[PDB]
Order: sequence, then structure tokens, then C-alpha cells
Amino acid sequence: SVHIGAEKGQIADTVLLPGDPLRAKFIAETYLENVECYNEVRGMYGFTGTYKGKKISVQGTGMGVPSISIYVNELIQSYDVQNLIRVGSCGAIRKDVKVRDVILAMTSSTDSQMNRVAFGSVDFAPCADFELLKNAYDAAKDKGVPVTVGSVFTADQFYNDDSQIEKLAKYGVLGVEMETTALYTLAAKHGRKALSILTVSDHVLTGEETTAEERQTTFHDMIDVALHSVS
Amino acid sequence: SVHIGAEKGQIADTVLLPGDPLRAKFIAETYLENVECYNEVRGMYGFTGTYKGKKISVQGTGMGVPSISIYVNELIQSYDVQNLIRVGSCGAIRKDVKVRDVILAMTSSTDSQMNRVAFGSVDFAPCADFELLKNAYDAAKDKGVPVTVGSVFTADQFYNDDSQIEKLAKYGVLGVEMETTALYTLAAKHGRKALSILTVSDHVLTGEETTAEERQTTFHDMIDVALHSVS
Amino acid sequence: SVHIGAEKGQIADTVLLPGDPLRAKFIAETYLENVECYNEVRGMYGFTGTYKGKKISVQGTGMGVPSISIYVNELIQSYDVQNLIRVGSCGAIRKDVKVRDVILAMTSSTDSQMNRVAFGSVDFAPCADFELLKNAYDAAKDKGVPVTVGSVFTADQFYNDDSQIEKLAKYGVLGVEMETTALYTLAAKHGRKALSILTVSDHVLTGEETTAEERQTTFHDMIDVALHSVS
Amino acid sequence: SVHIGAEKGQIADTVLLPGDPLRAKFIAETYLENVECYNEVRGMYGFTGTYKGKKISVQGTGMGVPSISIYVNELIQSYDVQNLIRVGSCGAIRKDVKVRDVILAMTSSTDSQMNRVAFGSVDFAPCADFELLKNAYDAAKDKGVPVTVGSVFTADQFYNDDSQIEKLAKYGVLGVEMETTALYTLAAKHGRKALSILTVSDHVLTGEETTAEERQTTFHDMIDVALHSVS
Amino acid sequence: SVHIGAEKGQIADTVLLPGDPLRAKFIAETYLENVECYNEVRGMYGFTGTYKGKKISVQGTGMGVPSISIYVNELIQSYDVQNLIRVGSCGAIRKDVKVRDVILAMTSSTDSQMNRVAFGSVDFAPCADFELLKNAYDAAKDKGVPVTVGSVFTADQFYNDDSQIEKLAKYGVLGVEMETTALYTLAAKHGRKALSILTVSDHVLTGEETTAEERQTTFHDMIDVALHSVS
Amino acid sequence: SVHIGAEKGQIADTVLLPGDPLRAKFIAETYLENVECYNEVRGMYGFTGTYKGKKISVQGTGMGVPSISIYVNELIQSYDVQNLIRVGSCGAIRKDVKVRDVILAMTSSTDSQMNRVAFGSVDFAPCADFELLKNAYDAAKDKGVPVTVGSVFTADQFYNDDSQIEKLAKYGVLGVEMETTALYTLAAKHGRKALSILTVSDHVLTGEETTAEERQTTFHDMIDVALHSVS
Ligand SMILES: Nc1ncnc2c1ccn2[C@@H]1O[C@H](CO)[C@@H](O)[C@H]1O
Ligand SMILES: Nc1ncnc2c1ccn2[C@@H]1O[C@H](CO)[C@@H](O)[C@H]1O
Ligand SMILES: Nc1ncnc2c1ccn2[C@@H]1O[C@H](CO)[C@@H](O)[C@H]1O
Ligand SMILES: Nc1ncnc2c1ccn2[C@@H]1O[C@H](CO)[C@@H](O)[C@H]1O
Ligand SMILES: Nc1ncnc2c1ccn2[C@@H]1O[C@H](CO)[C@@H](O)[C@H]1O
Ligand SMILES: Nc1ncnc2c1ccn2[C@@H]1O[C@H](CO)[C@@H](O)[C@H]1O
Repeated sequence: SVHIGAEKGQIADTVLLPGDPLRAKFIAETYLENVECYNEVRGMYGFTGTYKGKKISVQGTGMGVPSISIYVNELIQSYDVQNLIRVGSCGAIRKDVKVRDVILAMTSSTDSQMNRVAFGSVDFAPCADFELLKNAYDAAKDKGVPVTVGSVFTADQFYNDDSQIEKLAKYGVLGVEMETTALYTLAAKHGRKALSILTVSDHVLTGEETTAEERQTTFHDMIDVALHSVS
Repeated sequence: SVHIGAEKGQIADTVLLPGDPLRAKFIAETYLENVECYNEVRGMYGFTGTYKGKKISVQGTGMGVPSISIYVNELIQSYDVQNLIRVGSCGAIRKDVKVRDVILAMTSSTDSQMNRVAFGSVDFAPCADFELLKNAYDAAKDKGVPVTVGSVFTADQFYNDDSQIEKLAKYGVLGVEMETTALYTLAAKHGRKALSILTVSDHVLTGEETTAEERQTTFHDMIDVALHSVS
Repeated sequence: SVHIGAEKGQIADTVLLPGDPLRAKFIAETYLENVECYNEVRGMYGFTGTYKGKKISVQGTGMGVPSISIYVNELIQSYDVQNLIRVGSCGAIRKDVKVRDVILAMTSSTDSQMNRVAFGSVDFAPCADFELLKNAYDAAKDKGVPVTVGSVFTADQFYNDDSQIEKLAKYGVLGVEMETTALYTLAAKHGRKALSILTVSDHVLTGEETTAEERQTTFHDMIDVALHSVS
Repeated sequence: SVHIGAEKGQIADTVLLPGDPLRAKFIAETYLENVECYNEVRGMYGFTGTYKGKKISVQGTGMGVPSISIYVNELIQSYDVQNLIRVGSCGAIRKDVKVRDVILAMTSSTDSQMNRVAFGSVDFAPCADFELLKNAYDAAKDKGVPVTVGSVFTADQFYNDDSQIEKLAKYGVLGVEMETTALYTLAAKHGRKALSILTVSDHVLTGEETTAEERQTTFHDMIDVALHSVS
Repeated sequence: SVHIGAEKGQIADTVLLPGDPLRAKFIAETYLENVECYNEVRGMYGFTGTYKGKKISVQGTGMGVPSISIYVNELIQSYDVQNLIRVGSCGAIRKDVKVRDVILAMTSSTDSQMNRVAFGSVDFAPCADFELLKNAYDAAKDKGVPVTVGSVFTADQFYNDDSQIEKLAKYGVLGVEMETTALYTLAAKHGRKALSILTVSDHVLTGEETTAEERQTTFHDMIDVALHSVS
Repeated sequence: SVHIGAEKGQIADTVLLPGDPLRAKFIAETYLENVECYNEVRGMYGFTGTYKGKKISVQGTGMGVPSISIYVNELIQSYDVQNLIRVGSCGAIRKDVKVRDVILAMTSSTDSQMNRVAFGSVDFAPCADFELLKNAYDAAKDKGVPVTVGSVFTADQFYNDDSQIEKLAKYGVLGVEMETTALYTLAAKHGRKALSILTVSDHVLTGEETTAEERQTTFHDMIDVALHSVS
């Protein structure tokens, strides 16, 4: 497959999907035994290893719907991937979404035209796989990790002048990132299972940033929750 | 409030929302102790009673987004309703959604312009309250009732010539009804909790109808699951 | 037919269509000789009777485009109805539309996506049948009843935050209701004849309500005009 | 005013609006006493004269919504024109619209974005002035001229590849031209009175053309009907 | 062809396209040897003549996308025209576009739905033929004529209330006219070559008009540049 | 700035923008004297060096509109970049676009909603800076390199099922890539200069791939043309 330089079998049934290919290294290195690096195409590194005896691959996706859509397609069609779990951050758009919370996206809103191109007059609401969602929820509660479950907002432009996230915040949307709608939709189309799990990098509407220590912490939590989300 | 002829306090914190005002009778009569009929405006009957000592109201909504939007607004603004649970049927659009399954909608797709009018360029994906969703899920599993959790499709036209539910079925959508997007959105806007729970009246794509006995059964299950969905 | 529990022949060639199923009773009872009640499905009552020897049916439609679309379809396809006349109220959006005026809608604007789904890039302007329109006009003038003839606005949401009826008022639109675009379109598609006749329940833009006595009066006028609108 | 080279008062309260500036000559010359030519800007001739003692101006508009919109604006704002009556032809899109019929447009559908730019999510249905419409109707019947009253279709492209007039024909639309939506909308916005009256140049869907003699005849009828449409 | 009353061969491979049929006279008369007038249909005059021994036709188009689209279609399909060069004016929307500048449009923005009807979800950006563009550029520089090369804005309404040319000015768009998107698109579809060359009639955003003498001058320049744009 | 880990001054006035951060290395290494690596954030490497004494930076952008939009914003706002030149490949959609041709995009079509979000009813046609465009054109012809100048298509989805590039090919569009509309628009908004220069990786519509040797060749040409495009 054009964008992933892996051979058949090198990629696990389950893949974690950080936006950052260097967080794809750090994860694979700091959490998995017997790492391999299957892809180095474009510097978007993929790694396969084991956690508790089991195969888990970790692939970087890049930023924005088009980028992740490329990898999520090839991972599914070309390497028959069964479980896809994005693990990244997001800006929070509500006061009551706290900097230590870990977000599991049930659904995602978007201003990307990726869906409107496919459907036309229908607002297509993507959907996380409820099994993968439940398992992550349980896995978080069992260990006592704080967790918020609601919707998110997949943006096309990081620096939006015509920013309606003020209106979306009023409707309950928890925060904004730039991939989930893609993951959830492509997974659903091909009959696979997806889930986004997201930490809070900052509050967008109060400007307030989170300290690097808090990020390290909840970043670690996310990955733990991730790693138990299967079965 | 214009459409509901109730006095302050007559309506419970929790309201069930069947489309059919005569199923609003049957429910209230066959399941609740000490029924009252607060509303008879338009023949869209509302009833308040108790189940296991606790107050539970039951209000008919009518068919289509505009109708339910009227009642869900007044119920929230005028009578401070905290929990809104739709209980109705839907046509299934997949072979693997079985006639005995009970559907809990995480999210809803729509061709209603209700959201596009409010947002413009954003596909707004509505969202069930995860607490009410979990509780219903648990309540179903505890008693062994079969349950599917995924997305649905809120249509504007019952008899759609330009029917894209063929394309939606391919993306995983479980079935089609005509209210949920409204409920979920209005609930979320005003900071309340909503959930749709739906039985399967028939398969739309195989034409195949379900026998009246199967309907009676899963209708009963739905209402039981409903009644435990709180706390 | 699924939503109407009538047998072949029980429904007249001509049907009046009040939104309110209890106004469907009141009309049939207070104006027709030898009433029957053919439908009690959902409590959306239909009645057939005679006025001046002639058959006239009266069917409740419910609120919003989706609801009336259901009944108007089945009435046409399943019971070959030739003449469909909605008789309901509307909120006025202009100072010069007076509380005693009776409105005959030539056409209707809408924010419902029902048409855009069918057409795409075309603004489809629905159209009253000019014969039924003329006859009602004549019938009003012959008896001296005040009558305004222009366009209306079929809304999807009764409580619209993004309310552009301020802009529509400037373009001449007389008032807002929630059914006509549906009636006019479905009638036209299947080669039948439709017309909306509407009283003014209140002014939306001046808040000002109309007294119950004025409503009783113009309600009665509407129904008289209706009853002469044929031939 | 930029596009009309007339002085205050030279233009009548009532103006006829043929698309063709040379049909603007022929009309003024063959039907009016004491003709003047107020405008020669762009060769889009305007003429003022009398018919039965009364002032009637005749202005060419050009082809398409943008063109007529220019003239209809200046005629209204700059010369306070009260009555605007388009008189042109159209291609018929139904078998039952006959070549001798004379069409009075109640309303117009369009694929022009002129309205969507102003409104956004609302399908704005333009509307003929019912007084001018009635008078023309009466004036036709009094003299026995055959007349069809329904909707039309204002196109942007004369040679449309993506032609949906096949779908519009099924919904009752009588024929296609390229101005009416503009006239009706601008008239309504500024509180003036408009009406389109149209002959049938040909059938578009059967290819069949009309003979030049039939055109001369119904062209003459149109203008007679026009000339009585006032008071 | 319906709108052009010319016989085969009377129209040149190259045609200039002024909006104004009387500027179509003035050009043909003041610049070409051995003029003919092939078309007088609608008073939209076409002329064929020679400049430096070579055939050059000059056809008036009228105002707005629909009008020019009619002529540009027939000129191409019916008379196999190879080179189409619009020569008209525009209102400038930037301070740095000077009244003496001559504008060559690389591309055009539009609120016309002509493209969205053909494409749907795709913003189609029209495109000038780079050969005709270069030649005009060279021809201007060789003689020292000041020239700006960028984008323009094809409007549907001359008098736009919802005028976003304030936002377009910020994105670099040089000025507004009402034809180019049509020319460029139809030329490209049928594999022909087009270019718009435009003088500045006024600044729209500073209200400031240009004196008639400046217009005469740059009008003349435009036509000279035009006449060298071939080969 | 969040995504670029460079200090003030480390980035040149002119930046080349390959999609591939490893082609950003190869370029900087194989063509520039005294390379520095200012950014290693996300592995999207930026390099500053000299070519013929002059500073030229080279920054990787990633795939898709959202990705390049991030870098093009920060490069402009945070490091005052004056000249931005994308250098990447594209799939060709016409037979007459040859595998050795080098494409200079005048404009770009798109199905990205990035523009429709900002404008609404306006198709915004982006625009290359004509100076940078001319210079590249000259630089190609002076050395005899084959060059095609026309429009392109910025897609959101690499694997488009609803692929209208069949219709776009008919309108003259030369090929499809996933960045240009972003570059051209953001450059224009902030008053900077942009240009895309693209090689042909393959023909999409004939499936036919290009041999690796041909890619090496035209890749080299592109970069040479790039390097002369200034002044
Ligand atoms: N405040 C924000 N607004 C938009 N996206 C944000 C944030 C914060 C984090 N992200 C995520 O990081 C990537 C781009 O920074 C994106 O891929 C996204 O997932
Ligand atoms: N096959 C179908 N298509 C659309 N709606 C359907 C079904 C089956 C059930 N429903 C639900 O019933 C109401 C209208 O029948 C609607 O309110 C809806 O909830
Ligand atoms: N002020 C208003 N805004 C919107 N709809 C209104 C009114 C007043 C009356 N109606 C009509 O009544 C039904 C809902 O109240 C609707 O079916 C409608 O026909
Ligand atoms: N068959 C057709 N399709 C579209 N427009 C048509 C016809 C026939 C007549 N018209 C009218 O004539 C002008 C352009 O020919 C237009 O202004 C229009 O009013
Ligand atoms: N200020 C403006 N706004 C819009 N169009 C303008 C101008 C100035 C000139 N034009 C051009 O002239 C015709 C209509 O006046 C149109 O055909 C157009 O090409
Ligand atoms: N056949 C194609 N379809 C779409 N994009 C293509 C191609 C060929 C090359 N590209 C360019 O490469 C990146 C993704 O492969 C994109 O960034 C794009 O610029």
C-alpha cells in the first residue's frame, strides 16, 4: 500500500493512532516489549510490539481529516486491521471539562465536507464502537481514572476565524480536535471498530494552558486505558 | 405553556416520550400506580404516576422532528424536566439487527435541516447522555434482554423517494425513525439528559414485517429497561 | 394504510385538514350531518359526513411537515382523495395583516429540507391550486368576509432562535405556520388539488395575542369559506 | 440612475417588461398613442405612451435574473414604479400546457442563487400580486382567451446539461423561463406589485416548435391581457 | 442558432465580448476595416471585420452570467469559435487597484450557482487560458501600459445588500463584474480559449467615480491589448 | 509558534513546501550550502540554507488542507515569510498532461469546505501570485523544460468513492493533489505570495504509473524551476 511500507502480517489486529509520529515512537518504546518499526515512509513511523504477550501496533496519522483518512484506509483494506484506537489530545471548550479528565468520544461534529460529499442532504453522525467504548470506560473506572463521555468537534482549520465552537460549547460538545470524524466514519463503513480517547491540552475559550507535568500524567493514563480497551 | 395544559409540579423530573398518545395511555395505565392525566390539549395526552414509589411522567410527542421539538421544549423550559427518554419503534435497515433486539441510540443522523439552520457549515452530531445510556444498558444485561448499541437515522419523510438509507446501512446505521435528533439536540442545548430506546417494527430493506406478538413482547421489554434507566 | 384505519370508500373526495384532531371533531360535529368516525389510530381522528347533501371528510394532520406529509400521502395514494384543504391558524408577521383577516396561501416559503432533498440546487416554490383558490376567494367576497391573498412561511421549529421571519416579513410574507409547503408539494406531485386557509392566532413580532372571541369568529369564517371552496 | 437614461417623470407608474428590447419597440409602436423613447442606454429601449388615455411605459429587461434585476431595481427606487408586468415567452414542460395557452405565474421555482444568498437555509417562494393576477385572469375570461394559472421555473442556464425540469414537470410546473423569480422578489421586497404573463414558444420535452403564426396570435393576446390587468 | 442571426462563416475564430452592444458597434467601427453586421437579433449586435488583415469578430453579450452564457455557447457550438476575449469594465474593491490599471483575470470567484449546479460539493475555480493571458501581458508591457494580474468576482446582483465583497477584498480579489466565471467555464468545458480584460469604472468601497476622460483612455488601451493578444 | 520549533530569523523570506518531510531533507541536503535544521517538531523537518548566496528555507507540510494550513499560517504570522512555493507531485486526470510535464497551478478547485465555511454562498477561486508564476514560467522556458499552465484539484480524500474528477477532467483541470487551495488562499489573505509547482506521479484515470527514473528527473526539474522563481 502506497503510504505504509509494511509487509503482510507486520501490523497487529489492533492499532493505536497518535497524531504525532514521534509520540508513536515514545509509546512503542516506553510501553511495548520487542518493538519493530515496519514503516518509515514519510517519517510517519509505525511500530509493532507486544503488551502482556499480545500484539499491539502503533501508527502515526498526521494532522487533519485527510491525513488520518489515508492511513485508516490502508490499515483496514491492505492489512485487515480490526481495532483502531486514536489516542491524542484536544482543546477543551467547556469550563466543566477539567484538565485531568480523559475523554472518550461517543460521536463527533465536523465542518469537514468529507461526509456531505458522500451523503449530500444528510447530516451523518459518526459513532464509536460501543464495545471498545465500554471496555475503555470500565478500564478507567476499575483503576479510578477520571473520565468524561460525550461528543467532540473535528475541525478542518486549527486557526478558525469563523469559529463556531462558541455555539457548539452551548450544545454540550466537550472539545475540539481534527481527526475523529474520519476515524469513526471509515471504521464504520468497512465494518471495523474505532474509538477516540483524548486528553485535554488546554482550554481554548479561557486561553488557559495546562502545565507539562499534567500532560505527562494524563498522557500516561490515556495509554493505559487504551491498552485495556480490548476484550 | 401553549401546547401542554399542565400546572406547575404535575410533571415528573423524568418523562417517557412515546410518539403515540394512545401508547402514552397504555403505558401509564398498564405500568404506573395512581395515574393522573395532566394534559389533554390536542389529544396528546400526558400522565403522571409512580413506579416503585417514584414519580414518572409519560407524554406523547407526535410524529416528526417539529412535533417532538415542541413538547421537548416546553417540558424543559416550562416544567424544568431533568430526564427525557423516548420509547418508540423504528424500521431496521440491516439484516443483523434482529426483530427482538432493543436499540439504544448513541447518536442520530438526519436529513432534517433543524441543525443546519442553527450551525450552517457544521454537521452537528447529537449525543445521548452516557449516564442514562449506561444505566439502560446495565438494566438490560442484568435481566438478560438482547440489546444493540449504535446510531440511528431521524428522517423527515416517512415515504422517501430519494431514500439514501441504502447508503446509511453500509455505514452501520441500525434503523430509521423520525424524532431522536430533535430530542438529543434540545436536551443537550438546555443541559438536560436524553436517550432514545427503540424496538424494531420491521425491516425496511427486506420489506419483511414483524408479527404482533413479537411487538407486544419487545414493547414490554423497552418499557422495563426504560423504567430502570434512572440512577 | 398504516396510519389511517379506514376502509375503502369511507373517505370523501374532499378532505379538510386541521392540525388539531380535536378541532377535527368540533368541525365534523358542529358543521356536518350524519358524521362517522373512520379513523382513531394514534387519536388523530378522521370523520366523514355531509354538508348540503355532499360528502366532506375531515382529518387531523398533527404538527409539522413530517406529520402532515404522512397523512396527505396515504389520503392520496390509498384513498384517491381529489381535494385537500388545510384549515388552521398562523402567527402573523406584519402589522398590516389584521387579526380578523382570513389568509389564502398562494405559495409557501420553508426552512424544511423536504424540498432540497428532492431537488438539490433548485428552490422549489410550492403552489396552491388556482381553482380551489379562486372559489374560496369568491366565496369570501360574496359573503363579505375580509380576505388577504399572499405567501406564508412553513417552519420546522416552533421556537426558532435563528428566526429569519424578520427578513421574510420585509419580503411580504404574511405569517408563519408549519404545514403548507408539505400539503402543496405532495398534492402537486400526485396531481391533486390543495389550498391552505389560515386564521391569525397572534402577531409574532409585536407579541400581541388575539382574544378568544375573535378566534371563535374567524375560525367559523374559515370553515364556511372552506365549505364553499368546491366547484 | 446608471442603466436607464430617463429623467424624473418620463416613466409610467405601470411598466411592461419584455425581455427583448426590439419587442419593446414593437409593443410601444403597435399599441400606444404618442410614444416617447426615454432610454437608449445599452440599446435596451424604454418607451412611454398612452393606451386609452392612460400612461403605460414599456422597458426591455434583457435575459436572465441579473439583467432584469438591474432594471427592476432602478425602475422602482429611482422612478417610483408601482406596477411591473413582465410579458415574454417560455418553453413548456408539460403535454397539457397547450401552445395557445397564456400563462399567469402565481409563483416561480429557480436554481438561481439570488435568494439563497439573501436567506441561507430558507427556500424563498416568490409571489405574484394577487390583485394584478386576478385582474389579468378576469380580463382573459371576459374576452374568452384561454389561460393557465400555475408555477414556472426561472433558470440560470438556457442550455442546462444537469436539467431537472424533468423532475419539475412531475410536480406541476408549467414551463421554464429566466426572469420571473427576480421580478417577483424585488417587487415584493420594495412593496410593489408584479406579475409575469407568458406565452409558450415551444415544448422543451417533446422538442416540438410552435409555428410563427401561433406566436403572433398569442403574443397579441398576452399584450391585450396585460393592458387590462390594471384596476 | 436561436439567438445569433448569422450564417456559417460570418463569425471569426476570434471574438471580443463587450457587455454593451453599442460598445460592440463603437469598437467595430472605430478599430476594424470592412465591417459587417451579421447579427441584429434582440439588438445584441455582432460585427465581423479585419484588423491588420486578420478577421476579428465583436459580439455584445448583455449583463450577467445567464446572458453571456447564451452567446458564448452558440458562438462555440454553432460557429466553432476558437478564441473568446471579454473586454469590459469592473468596479474595483481595493485601494491599490488604480483607475488607469488594466486587469487581466487569471480566475474568478462567484456567487452564481451555475457551477454548484454542475458540481455540487466542489468549488470549481474557472481558469483563463494561459497563452491568451501571456500574450496580452506581453502586449501590454511592450507598449508600457500598466497592468494588474489577479482574480475577480462575478456577481449575480448589481445591487447586493448581502455584499461580501468586503471579505473578498481582504483575500486579494481586484474587483467585481458579472460575466467572467461564465466565459471561463464554458470556454474550458468545450476546449476553447478565453480571457477577460477589464478596465476600472470606479471604486465600489470608496464610492469614488472615475472621470469620463480616464475611461476613454483605458478603454482604448484595453482594446489595443486585446487586439495583440492573439499568437 | 506551536508546531514549528524555530527561533526568530532562522526561517528564510522564501520557503519551499514539499508534502514529505523526508523530501524536505533530500532537497535541503542535495541542493543547498550550509544547511541548518530549525524544526524537528512532529518529525516535520524544516531546514534553512543558501542557494547562490541567498537564503532559502525548506519546510515539510504533511498531507491535506488542514496540515498545510497549520504550517502556512505559522510561517506567515510568526516568521513573516514573504514567498511560499509548494513543490510536490499530483495524479494527472487528462491524457494530454504528459508524465514529463511540470505543472504550474494558476488556480485550484476543491471539495474542501475550508472556503465555504469562510464565505458561504460564494465559490472562492484561489489565485497564484502572477509574479512568482511568470518567473517560474520564464525559468522553465529559458532552460527548455516542458511546462503546462492551468488549474488543479485540491481533494480532501485520497481514496474518493464519489469521485467527480471525471467531470473536472472535462472542464480542463490538469490533475489532483491535496494542498494547493490552502496555500493559495492563506497566502492571499495575509498579502503574501504563493505558487504550486507539481510533477506528475501517475495518471489516475488510465491507472498507468510512471517509472521511478522519470520521477527522479522531473522532481529535479521542479526544484530547479523553483529555485529560479524568485526575482
Ligand atoms: N486546541 C486545539 N484545537 C484543535 N486541535 C487540537 C487542539 C489541541 C490539540 N489538538 C490536536 O492536536 C493536533 C493539532 O495540534 C490535532 O490533530 C488535534 O487532534
Ligand atoms: N419504517 C419506519 N420508518 C420511519 N419511521 C418509523 C418506521 C417504523 C416506525 N417508525 C416510527 O414510527 C413513527 C411513524 O410511523 C415515527 O415517529 C418513527 O419513530
Ligand atoms: N405563531 C405561530 N408559529 C408557528 N406556527 C403557528 C403559530 C400560530 C399557529 N401556528 C400553527 O399552529 C401549529 C402549532 O401551534 C402549527 O401547525 C401552525 O400551523
Ligand atoms: N425554452 C426556453 N428555455 C428557457 N427560456 C426560454 C425558453 C423559451 C423562451 N424563453 C424565454 O426567452 C428568453 C431566452 O430565450 C428568456 O428570457 C426566457 O424568458
Ligand atoms: N461596480 C460594478 N459592479 C458590478 N458590475 C460592474 C461594476 C462596474 C462595471 N461593471 C460591469 O458592468 C456591467 C453592469 O454595469 C456588468 O456586466 C459588469 O461587467
Ligand atoms: N493520485 C493522487 N491523488 C491525490 N493526491 C496525490 C496523488 C498523487 C500525488 N498526490 C500528492 O501526494 C500526496 C498524497 O499522496 C498529496 O499531498 C498530493 O499532493
